[PDB]
Amino acid sequence: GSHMNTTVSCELHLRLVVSSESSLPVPAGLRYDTADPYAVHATFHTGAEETVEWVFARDLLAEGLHRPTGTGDVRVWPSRSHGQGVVCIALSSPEGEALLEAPARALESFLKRTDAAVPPGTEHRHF
Amino acid sequence: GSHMNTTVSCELHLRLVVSSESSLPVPAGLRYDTADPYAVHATFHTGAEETVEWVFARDLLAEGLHRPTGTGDVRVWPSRSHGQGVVCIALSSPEALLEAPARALESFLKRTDAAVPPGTEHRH
Amino acid sequence: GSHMNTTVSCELHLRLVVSSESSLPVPAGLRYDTADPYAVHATFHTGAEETVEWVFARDLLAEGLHRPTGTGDVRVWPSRSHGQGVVCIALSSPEGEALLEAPARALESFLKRTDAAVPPGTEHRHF
Repeated sequence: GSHMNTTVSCELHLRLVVSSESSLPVPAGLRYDTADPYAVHATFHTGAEETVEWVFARDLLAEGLHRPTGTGDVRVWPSRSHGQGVVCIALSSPEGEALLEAPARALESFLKRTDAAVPPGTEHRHF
Repeated sequence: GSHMNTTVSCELHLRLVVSSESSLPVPAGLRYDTADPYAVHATFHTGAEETVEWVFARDLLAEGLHRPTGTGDVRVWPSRSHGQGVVCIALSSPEALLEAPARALESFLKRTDAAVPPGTEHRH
Repeated sequence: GSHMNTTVSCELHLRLVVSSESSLPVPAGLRYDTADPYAVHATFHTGAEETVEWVFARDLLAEGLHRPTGTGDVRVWPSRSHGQGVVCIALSSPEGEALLEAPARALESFLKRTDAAVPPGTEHRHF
């Protein structure tokens, strides 16, 4: 008998930025697992019975609330839209390039709950 | 940051063929994961708080829409029942006969093919 | 195609024993997988969008209905509280020490369903 994992989750409503004047709604689930303490797992509901799963560095999403960050597949930066603070998530794959807007307040509140489970700087205690 | 997986799923109502006289309803989930691109995962809801999980070759379900196929644990073949096309799924472990509605099965496989065309699985 | 797994599950209501006179409700999901025939997986719903996952030896929970058992992370023993038979579950991790009360009848009824799927003594047939 042993403690395998603690999970912190939330549901966010993201916007897929199609154009300057057009966006599509993308419900997303975020999960944090204390057994994988550097990571955040994201499920993007891109269709009724379709999902796309991405893994992010928790520290990249945390930094993305305050300043532009990331190289390679993922670029993150803060901004505002429709009178809300947002985190912009630019994703590159073999398939192509997508731009998503996450509500900053909801993202930050989820990261604060992950910090209560595993304070940043203590991830190594779990490995 | 990295793309771990794309999932395509559907919910089917299958018929457990108990006998010629009587059959039972089995709600099932099918899921295709591009991280496991040769496979289809099936969850058979056999009881209120009970499931049976099977893994199939995608290509076996795809072939089963058109002709009889499989040896060992799984045999699949097309047929008709109550005026609908069905795929018959015979499963052996240490035996169950299931009927899947062909249209719904085929439309799920076509969505998996749009994500990963058969023949390209190895690119993933 | 291969028959990966058969799952037997139940939802129980456990009491987290905070104090002599104070307890908190912990909804818990128990899952038995015939592909992992020695184990019971427990999900403790400790808040709206947080869970704590534990693995137990099925045989430890089974023994815990009848007598005190376990060394290390998990200690289990039968008892009574508010006139109902309970199994006491004491859990230790680097993170936490917890005392939980499970209703004995409901726990036993779940284990009997796992025994109908994989009778104790036959776990090895699955490997």
